[PDB]
This record gives sequence, C-alpha cells and structure tokens, in this order.
Amino acid sequence: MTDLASIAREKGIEFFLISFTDLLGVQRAKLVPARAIADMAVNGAGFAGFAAWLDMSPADADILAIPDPESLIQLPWKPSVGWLAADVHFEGRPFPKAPRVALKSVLARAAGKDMHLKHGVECEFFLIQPDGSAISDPADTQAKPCYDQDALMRRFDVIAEICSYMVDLGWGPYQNDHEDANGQFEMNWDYADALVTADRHAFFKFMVKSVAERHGLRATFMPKPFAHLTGNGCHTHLSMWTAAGDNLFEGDGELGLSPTAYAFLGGLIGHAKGLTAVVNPTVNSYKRLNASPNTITYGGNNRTHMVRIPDAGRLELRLPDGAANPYLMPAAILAAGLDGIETQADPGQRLDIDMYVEGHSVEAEQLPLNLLDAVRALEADEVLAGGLGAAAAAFAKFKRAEWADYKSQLTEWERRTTLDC
Amino acid sequence: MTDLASIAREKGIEFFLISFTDLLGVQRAKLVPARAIADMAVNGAGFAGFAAWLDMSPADADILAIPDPESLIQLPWKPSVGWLAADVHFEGRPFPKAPRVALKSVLARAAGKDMHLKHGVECEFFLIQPDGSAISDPADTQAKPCYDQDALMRRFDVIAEICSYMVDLGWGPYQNDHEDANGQFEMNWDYADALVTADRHAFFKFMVKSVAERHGLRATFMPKPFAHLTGNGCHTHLSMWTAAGDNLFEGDGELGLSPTAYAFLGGLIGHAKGLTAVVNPTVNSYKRLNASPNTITYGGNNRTHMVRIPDAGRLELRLPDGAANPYLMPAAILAAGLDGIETQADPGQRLDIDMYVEGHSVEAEQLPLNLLDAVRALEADEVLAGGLGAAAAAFAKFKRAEWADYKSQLTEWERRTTLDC
Amino acid sequence: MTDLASIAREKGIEFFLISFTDLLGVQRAKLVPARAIADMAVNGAGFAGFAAWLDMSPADADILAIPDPESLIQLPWKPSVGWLAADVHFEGRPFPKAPRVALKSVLARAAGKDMHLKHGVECEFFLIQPDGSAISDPADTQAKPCYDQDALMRRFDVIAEICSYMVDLGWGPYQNDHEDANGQFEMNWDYADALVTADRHAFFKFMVKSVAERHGLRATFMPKPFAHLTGNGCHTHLSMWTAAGDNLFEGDGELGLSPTAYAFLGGLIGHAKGLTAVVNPTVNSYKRLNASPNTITYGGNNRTHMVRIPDAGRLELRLPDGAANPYLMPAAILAAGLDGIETQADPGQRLDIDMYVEGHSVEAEQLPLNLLDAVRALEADEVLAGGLGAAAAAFAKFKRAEWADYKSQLTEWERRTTLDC
Ligand SMILES: Nc1ncnc2c1ncn2[C@@H]1O[C@H](COP(=O)(O)OP(=O)(O)O)[C@@H](O)[C@H]1O
Ligand SMILES: Nc1ncnc2c1ncn2[C@@H]1O[C@H](COP(=O)(O)OP(=O)(O)O)[C@@H](O)[C@H]1O
Ligand SMILES: Nc1ncnc2c1ncn2[C@@H]1O[C@H](COP(=O)(O)OP(=O)(O)O)[C@@H](O)[C@H]1O
Repeated sequence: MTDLASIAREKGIEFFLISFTDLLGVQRAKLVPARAIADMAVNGAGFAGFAAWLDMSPADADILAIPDPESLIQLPWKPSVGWLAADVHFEGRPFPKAPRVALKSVLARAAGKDMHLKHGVECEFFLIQPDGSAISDPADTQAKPCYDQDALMRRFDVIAEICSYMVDLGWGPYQNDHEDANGQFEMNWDYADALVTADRHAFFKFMVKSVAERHGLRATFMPKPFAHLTGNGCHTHLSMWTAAGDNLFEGDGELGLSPTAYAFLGGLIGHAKGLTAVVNPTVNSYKRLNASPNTITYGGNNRTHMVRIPDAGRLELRLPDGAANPYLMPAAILAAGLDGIETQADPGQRLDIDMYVEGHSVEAEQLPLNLLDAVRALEADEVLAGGLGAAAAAFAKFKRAEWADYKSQLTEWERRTTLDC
Repeated sequence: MTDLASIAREKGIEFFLISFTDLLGVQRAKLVPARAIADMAVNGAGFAGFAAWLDMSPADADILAIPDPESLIQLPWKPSVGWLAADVHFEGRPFPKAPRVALKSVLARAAGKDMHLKHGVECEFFLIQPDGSAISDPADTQAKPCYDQDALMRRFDVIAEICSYMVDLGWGPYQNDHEDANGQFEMNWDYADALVTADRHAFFKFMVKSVAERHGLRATFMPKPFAHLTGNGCHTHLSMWTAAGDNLFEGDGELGLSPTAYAFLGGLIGHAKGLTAVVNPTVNSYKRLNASPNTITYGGNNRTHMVRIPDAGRLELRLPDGAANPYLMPAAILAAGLDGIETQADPGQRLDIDMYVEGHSVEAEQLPLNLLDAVRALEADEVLAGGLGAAAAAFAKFKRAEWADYKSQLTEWERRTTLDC
Repeated sequence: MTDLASIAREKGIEFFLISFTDLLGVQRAKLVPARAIADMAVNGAGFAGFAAWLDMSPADADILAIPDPESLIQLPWKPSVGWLAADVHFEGRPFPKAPRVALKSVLARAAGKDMHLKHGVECEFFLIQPDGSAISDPADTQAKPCYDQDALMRRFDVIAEICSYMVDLGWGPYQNDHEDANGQFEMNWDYADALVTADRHAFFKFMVKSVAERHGLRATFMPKPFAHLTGNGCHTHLSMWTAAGDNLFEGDGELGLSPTAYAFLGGLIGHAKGLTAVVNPTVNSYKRLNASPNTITYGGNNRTHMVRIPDAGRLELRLPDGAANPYLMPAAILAAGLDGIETQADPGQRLDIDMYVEGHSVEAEQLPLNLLDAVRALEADEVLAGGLGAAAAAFAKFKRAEWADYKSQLTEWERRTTLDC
C-alpha cells in the first residue's frame, strides 16, 4: 500500500473527505486538500468529539480520526474527492465509544477464536421529493407495487447510475428491485468481511443520498417515513468463517446448518430484546413492531420470523431497520452471537409456520414495543452491553434523551383527543 | 323528596338530561321529555353500555342509568332542562365499572368506619378560540399573567355569569382568578361530601364549556393544551369527618394534623405511583411531570410538593390534572388513604424546602413519567386496583389502547429528526 | 445457444429486466447488471411471490423467475437494457398460478395432439394526458373519429416510433389506425405461435406506455377509461396448426372452415360465460357489456357477434377487452376450444344478421353482466376452471376481492340519489 499523497497525485485526487460514523450513524467528515493528507493519514484529523454524537465534553482534548487507507473511495460522481473511513482515537488509543472502533473490537475477539463474521445488508430506501412530503414518483400508486416494472424503469437513471458505480467499485452488485411500498427500492451487493460491509454500508447511504440529490430527488433510510406505507428494513445476512475459508455455519444439522450456527442463533434469540434497542434505534423504529409481528422466533426459509434461514450456512436477522448503525449493529449482533456460541445457547424449536396467520397461537417472548422499553432491555443485558463496551451506555444515554425529546412534543393527536376531556 | 314528574310541573321543566360519566370522564346523557321522567326515575334510562367507555359488549343487555333525584340541576342558562347524575345499573345491580358507582362503593366502606371524605377541587381551565388554535384573549400576552386584573375583567361576562350560577345553586363560590398561564382561569367553591363535590365537578365542566360556547368562546380542561404555556391542574383538598361533624384530620401533631391524617397521607405517598395513572389519565398528562418536579414528597404550606398541608385538618394532593375523572379520582384517592389508615402507613419526613431549587438533592421515589409506565404502576398496585374494583382493569385496558393509538401516530418531530438517518 | 452473458458483451447490454406477468397482468421485473445474468439465467431471479398477484404467503419460499432467453428484447428506446419474459418456479417446479406457466401447460396438451394455437391481438389503447383526466389531443373532437387522418398524423411521432420498433423487432407490423373513439389508436402486427404472441402482447403494452411517457403523454389499455367514449377491445384472431404446417381450421364446410374449426367454435360458445371472467377481468370491463350486445352467437364476416368468421381458416373472438391478461386469455380460450374439439361441440346456426338492429329478437344465451356474476360462471364451469388449473381459483379469489373493494366505495351517485330517501 502506497501513501495517500502519492495516490492523490496519480489518480487526480484534490481533496479527501476524512470521515467517521458517530453513535447516531451520522457521517462526520472533514474536507482536506491533498497537500495535507500525508500528515493526517499518520496523525489523524482533529475533531471536537463533543460536537458529534460521541458522549464527550468540550473540555476533552480533540479526538484524532485516523483514516483507514484501505477504505479509500474516489467519489464515483466526483472522482477528484477521496472518501476515507476512519477510527476515532482519543488520548493515543482507539476511542471505545466510536461505532467503528467498537465493531473492530468485537471482530478481534471473534478473530482470536478463528471466527470471522461476514454479512450482507438489504438497505431498503425510499426515493422522495426534496421537501420530503411525498414519494418521488406520483405515478407509483397501485396497491401491490412490489417489483413494479413501470415504476422501476421510471427511476432507471438514478438506480442504474448507482448500480454501475457499485460494479466499478467491486462490490459485486447483482440485483435492483422496487420494494413493496410505493416509492421504495433496494439494491443488493455481495456479502463480505463485516468491516468491509460496514464501510460499504456507510458509504452506500451517502452515495444514494448524494446521487438522488443530483437527480433532483432525495433518498431516505427512515424506518417509517410515511403513515400509509410500510417501512425500510435493513435485514442482515450472517455467516462465520475460518481464516482457511470454511463457513462454520455449513453443517449436517437441520437445513444444512451446523451446531455453531444454531448456538450463534441461540445468542440472537437469547439477546433479542436488548439487541432491538441497537437495530431499531429511533422512536420511529417502533411503528414497525406494532403494525402484531413482534415476537421472538425463527425460522426456515420463511420471511415471517425474526430470524430466517434462507439456505445452508446462513442466518438472516430480519430485525434491523433503515436507521441501524452500519457499525454498531453488526457489532451488537456479533456480541450476542459469540455469547451464544460460548454458552452453547439453545434457540429452541424452529417454527415452520406463517406468523402473520398463526402467530397469535404461538407461545413466544415479545420484543420491546417502544424506544424506552428497548433501552431498558439493552441496559439489563450485561453480556450485550459488555460486548459493545462504553458505546452501549453512551448509546442508551442519547436514546433516552431522544425519547424525552419526542414525548415533550405537543402533537395534533393529543389536542384532538384531549381538548374536550 | 317529591317525584321528578311533580317537580317538572312545578318548576317548568320540559326535558331532563339523564347523565352519567364513563371511564374516560365523558358525560353521556339522554334528553327525555317530562312525560317520561316518572318511569325512568324508577326504571332507569336504557343505554347500550358498549357504546360508552364502560368496557362492555354489544351482546350485553342495555344498562339502566338510574337518576339520583337529589342531583337535579335546572340548567341555569336554560332552566326548562333538568340535569341529573345517574348510577349505571347492569342486571339489577350497580355496575362496578361505572366511575360514580365505584366512588359510592369506596365511600360506603369509609362510611361504615364512620369516616366521611370531603373534598374541594381546583378545576383550572383555559378560555380558547372555538377552533382551539389559540387562547380566547389575544391581548393576554405578558410573561407573568397570573391574577392579571385587565385580562380577568376582559372575561368578566363569562366568569361572572358562571359564578353567579354557582351562587344560586348553593355551591358557595368565593373567588375567581386568572391563573398563571395566559388565557387560564380558576373558579373555586366550597368543599363538600365527596359525592356532592364529584357531581358538582362533573356538572361544572359541562356548565363552563356550555356557557363559554354561548359567548362564542370555548373552554378546555386539557392538561397541557398549548406548547408554550403551563397546564391545567385539578389540585384536590381532602379531609375526613365523623357523622357527628368532627374533622378527623384536625389534631395536635405537626401543623395541626392528627395521626389519622398522617396515616391517610402515608397511603397517598405509599400508593402515589399507581394513583398517578388515575389522576393523570392521558398521554398528554405526562408533559406536566417532565417539564423536573416529579418526585414523591410532602409538604407543609408549600406549593412545591406532591402533597401540601395548607392548614390544620386538611391535605392538598397537588397531583391530579384537568383530565382527572370527577368520580374515579376521589375514589382512587380514598382507596389509597383508607389503606394508609388501616396499615398505619408512615409518610416519612415532611420536607420544608423548595423542590424547584433543592429538589435535585433530595432522595425520593419518582412518579411514573409516561402513560404506559403509570398504567403498569396501577396494575402492580393490588390494594389500589382492589379499591376501585373492576373499574381499575377496565381503565387500564382503555389507557393502554390510547397509548398504542398515540404511538402509532406519525409525528412531524419523527420525520424532522429521522428522515436523514 | 450463445448465452446471455456473451450476448450482453457483444450487443452492449448493461442491464437485464427479468420480468414476469402476474394474475392481474401486472409486469413484475428485477433490474440485473450484466455481471449477474449468467447465474440468474440458470437458477432464476428470486422474488417474494406474495408481493405480486400470485396468491401466495410471506411464509412461502421465494419463487424463482427463470428467463426464456429466446424472449430477449433489447429495449428499442434504450438498447443497453435487455428485457426477458420469465416462467415463475416455486419449490422446484413451474408455478401453476403464474399466467405464462398456465398458458404453456394448455399449449403442451394441444401440442400433444399435434394442434398448435396461433393468435394475433388487436390491442386498442388510448393516448391520454399524464394526469389521466382527458385524451392527449384536445383537437380530436368529432363524432365519428375513426381513421381520422388529422388526429392520426397529429400523433405520428409516437405511433411511427413504436411501429418502426416493431419492424426492427421482426413482428411484421402492417397497419396503424386511429380507432372509433377520440384519442384511441390501434397498431397491428403478424399473428404467431400463441406463446410468441403472448410475450409480444406483454412487451407491447410496456413499450407503448414507455414511449408515450417519453413523449410527455400516457397510454392506457383500460377497458372503459372515459364516461363519454367507447372502450378498448382486445379482439383475438385464432387458428390451429399441425407441426407439418397446415391450418386445421381450413376446410370444406361453410365459409371455408373445417369440422375442427367448428367444434373449436362450439367450445367458445359453450364456455362463453366462464370465459368472460377471464377476458373481461375487471369491474370496469362490464360497462362494455351493458352499453345490448351481450348475447352469445356467431358469426360470418360480421363484426356484430361474439365470434366472427373473417375468412377461411380463422376465428375472431370479439370478447376480450384491453385488460385481458396476455397469457391467461389465450390459455382460457384454448382450454375452451380444445374441449369443443374433444366433445365435438355444436356451435349452432350461424346468424348472418346485424345484432345491433335485429339482435333483440333472437333467442340466445346472455353473457354475465358484472364481474361477480362472471366469476360465478368461471367457478361453475369446471371444465374451463380445470383447464386453467390453480390459476383459475386464484384469479377468482382476487376478482371477488376487487369486487368487494369496488362496492365498498361511497360514490357520488349514491349520495346524489340516496341522501333524500
Ligand atoms: N453465506 C453468507 N453469509 C452472509 N451473507 C450472505 C451469505 N450468502 C449470501 N449473503 C448475502 O445475503 C444478502 C442477500 O442475499 P440473497 O441471495 O438475495 O438472499 P435471499 O435470496 O434470501 O433474499 C446478499 O447481500 C448476499 O450476498
Ligand atoms: N377542611 C377541608 N377539607 C376539604 N377541602 C377543604 C377544606 N377546607 C377548604 N377546603 C377546600 O379546598 C379548596 C381550596 O381552598 P383554599 O382556601 O383556596 O385553599 P388555599 O388557600 O390553600 O389555596 C376549596 O374548595 C376549599 O373549600
Ligand atoms: N389464420 C390466422 N390465424 C390466427 N391469426 C391470424 C390469421 N390470419 C391473420 N391473423 C391475425 O389477426 C389479426 C387481424 O388480421 P386482419 O387482416 O386485420 O383481419 P381483419 O381485417 O378481419 O381485422 C392480425 O394481427 C393477424 O396477424
């Protein structure tokens, strides 16, 4: 790996965006001219951490975001700018409250046991009007819009541009779909080592929002952006691999899954409640859990349970939504899963039923149904909090304030239903 | 007591409003011509209970609301109509889920022990525009509007009319004030036997709303109707009396209070959390508990604690808000208090401090901070649920549905704070 | 077979639209980058079938749409994209509820008797404003607009573009007409093997809609889109052929038709009622049957009957409308016809009269006059239902639901005519 300064000269990069993800998933970046990249690659870009979602004080020394040169992406729509993901450092060490640092820590524990997490994300999003008031396509109106050829091709320019970028970047994109809400789309690409996928997922949201804007549109990954439409998931596909390239999840047990997979699964099931706080991290998230289908079960090739087993050597957690932190969520999933493996956790019986029809009759534990309860579940889950380190309590702090902020709002519903009390 | 038919002939009453209060405090009434009052006074007015907030089925027999002839009030603004409060009966017996029946049951238990609850209510309300969008007086704007002579006299017509009605009805009204929010008023009258006060409180809200409408205005008892203004309380004054006319609360202990009073108080303190669900019964209610001042303490002549001791032989519960059921709330207070007396409950130390300044430093139990948590507190409080009978679980059911209804609403705050997640 | 990956390289195709038609005729497609076509061509593109009109559950495994490489069409207006028609497979076999699969089944039965159905379609459509409120040409206004030269040429650019595409695609287009309603047009091309014509029919609607949109206009195949104008037919021309290449309908009987042709006709007459549900598949469809001409008769070179004999070796079914599924329609027609042939059905006497003038005096069976009755007829016709397989029952299920949805709408007619009852 050559230096970024030399790459800048060779590939015509004039500015670098040195970037990191805070606790709320917000992309924080600094635009640095190429003349300054050498110093910053080694010493890091200085940011006042208290000004981001990092649970820091104005009295603290500036954090130093150290770029991972392997993450470099020349913006495909603006190649004279080089994007870099970074680890936030504080007082000479990675700062445990930064999502990407948290993720790297859990990975290092799994890696030490020769277990390498790989995942793929299904990042649904909506294409909407710039003012956010409606979807971008007024002609996308029918009751079952999923895979609608007409509406898909009406947004060919934006979708095709983005997919072609992903081809060039080497993500191995393989399908673009219109999803089951009007105005909603999904663009899939190959799974990879968790850190690779996490970096891609963070960049992907930024690319989609950016390219949409250039087309006079807007993209949102909001969990439930419209009252009358279903929402955005981020269903996650999970497998564990040895450094020698074998999928520990492949086995001769049920459905081609191994004991390791089922123990991992058992951690997922066992830690589902606190896990919800992290993978459904906003007040808005909880609308998708109250629509009925809010219990903890799996699985099989069945898109009706919290966990689906799509094929051999693979689990799909169907819990995370569009707001899920690209680093915190694989981190939290891995912590729960690793615990499952170590404790030989038992997932219980696979249910081969349609939960939307027969779910009412199944005795199952229930997920937390609002942000506050979910945070409480996270705080009571010591194994999970310990797996995320200091990030967990900082996350719980912020979400509790969001909760109180939300509840303090005077809504129309309140006035409509209470004015005559 | 003569018959209502004979009174109708003598006082020129052409219609009776036979009325009862459901679990949400909603006044349900039927307008019956005088020719039919005799049968209904004895047999009751038939209502389909499932259509009110009574937790009933369409398959149930109609309830029979039996008028309390002693409650009769010729509408002062329309004397040809006679208003009556009623006990809802079902299958030949008072229906334990009806608020007024619940209240009468608790009273009968206290009465059996020669303890007679008397209370006064401070029913603050706002005078607002008919469309509810702003207060009725655009010139009522200053930062400290409390007792504002100008704004008070600007609403003299409406206030004076209502107070004069209360004089004629024999309620012993003694003061009308502009309260500490712009547009907010209060009109006090003498305390009385709980059932008398409860009937008056129910009628009072109706009279104020009715008279406001006749003046082209509107009244609301909503807890927190405006984002920028403080809200409506219903602080309640409480004492217990023997049939021989002695105030059991008067004594030689601290502040002129007796051991009975302090044990009653101890029930209040001891049952405060579940009590909150009943006396802060709406989602909206909880805004007033998050503004800081949400802990459980008393007292002294100090408007800064959950309980104030204004004078000898008197407790003021400063907890209830404008949405409090006129029957359920004295009922719930009495259940908690009676328990305190029977268990010789200990309130702990009176705090002679200003909670708004030093509250942060006091170790005290905290009230529930949202409707859901408050309902949970009610459900966990067996003594309190048992004291209200079947009304308690029916109340909890409805409020839980209100909670889920509220949370399902897509708010602007959500879109503003999450669209860019 | 030069593979799709190879064809993509040489033809410069960057994306494929893998498409299938659902039970409501809706085009469902996935946009796949060339780099992924090889795998999808072999294994199929995955779709959640419950999200389309296929009568499935979210608990079902995804269907796999397997593309027919012989259907490949480079979109003539956007040749970097390659459209493919696909067969829906479920759990390792063709999904009988998918129209194209159902059609292929019926064709295989017939093929097994050396009878190969060939058909051509007259897919009338309107050109309208994007908002759908009026036709595209405000100057197209005369009482008898059929074949209007001015209006035809006023839309030359769009019509000519589409026709030239059909020339290049090898469909053998031969005429473009302005039809007998203002704003209505028709573009004819050579008949072919049923499956070829079906795929083309499906693609054609998409082409016309897409090209219209590129010209700032819009196309609709809605059966009756305007209250004041006549509607869109999809009249179908039908013949049966041996593999040797002879037209089984050509014979010595009347009008140059054979006994086989007449028995086929007899199946059409015999199953006309049930057939109506499939080829008039919407509530809106039934307007064209209540506008008189709704009895079951043929024929001769006479456009006044349900079936017309245009010439030797050919039958024209004048029943299907613009909403007819391009796959279900020929399938249902073939099912009926084959039965006619197997049972030696007697079509009755040819009526050489004008049904518009003398039709009232003829004794003939009447077609069903609304969607509900038509569905009932489909369900009662077990020979027809059995011939379409599971597609029939799923179709009827959806249509019964559409019917209930329609009836549940509060129409202005209802209010105008009932408000004063
Ligand atoms: N063994 C695996 N481990 C982790 N992720 C995987 C694995 N296999 C596939 N994926 C990823 O899961 C995501 C979804 O894949 P997909 O084949 O579309 O699943 P499905 O057919 O169930 O919808 C993709 O990003 C994909 O690359
Ligand atoms: N001994 C009592 N028991 C119950 N309520 C009382 C008692 N004495 C007064 N009240 C009532 O309490 C309410 C408030 O009285 P008020 O004298 O204005 O109290 P404060 O001075 O503390 O504001 C009135 O309705 C009043 O009649
Ligand atoms: N023998 C046949 N079998 C099936 N379809 C046919 C046959 N001959 C013609 N067609 C198709 O029927 C459609 C109508 O043909 P056309 O010549 O316009 O007849 P008409 O003048 O009666 O409308 C055309 O699309 C044509 O391809």
